[PDB]
Amino acid sequence: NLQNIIYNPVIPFVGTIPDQLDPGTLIVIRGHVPSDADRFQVDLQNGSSMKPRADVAFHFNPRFKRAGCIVCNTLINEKWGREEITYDTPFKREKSFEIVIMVLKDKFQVAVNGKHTLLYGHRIGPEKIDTLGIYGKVNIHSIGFSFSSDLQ
Ligand code: NA
Repeated sequence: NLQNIIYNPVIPFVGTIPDQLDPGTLIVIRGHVPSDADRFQVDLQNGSSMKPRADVAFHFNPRFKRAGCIVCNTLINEKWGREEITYDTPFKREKSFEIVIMVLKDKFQVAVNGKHTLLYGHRIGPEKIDTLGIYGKVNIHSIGFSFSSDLQ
């Protein structure tokens, strides 16, 4: 089962991820998109500073204008790289969602609402990730984690 759970956080949320992001690690984020949303993002970061801004290994950015999309990217030394855009977005204003990010050796895999959504190859070594940030127009119900070290 998921552990290290956070309930109903204030957004923006910035929290230390409780263990290393080894292959098989799961980050599970349940929430809903508010009626007025333009975009939100989930960022897996190397550090927590907002200024100068911490590197973002994996930026997962649902956008809601027109037909919507999900933009993924990486921020290194305050510069964004090439966007990878997934156009068939499952997210909808006023609807709840579950995001499951799984770390693999060479990429992240993301499923939304129980269906595979996208892959994103590592551009920063995942061992450098220590922080989860959630920003923008989104209402988070819970955040939970699964690590290979979890006891039960
Ligand atoms: Na940003």
